[PDB]
Amino acid sequence: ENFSGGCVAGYMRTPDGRCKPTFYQLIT
Repeated sequence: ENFSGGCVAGYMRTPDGRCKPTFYQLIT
């Protein structure tokens, strides 16, 4: 909702409220 990125730089947010790294988002 809050478009600050998601979590960390390179970290998106999951529907759990936790963070996921977008590294495998670019490779997969």
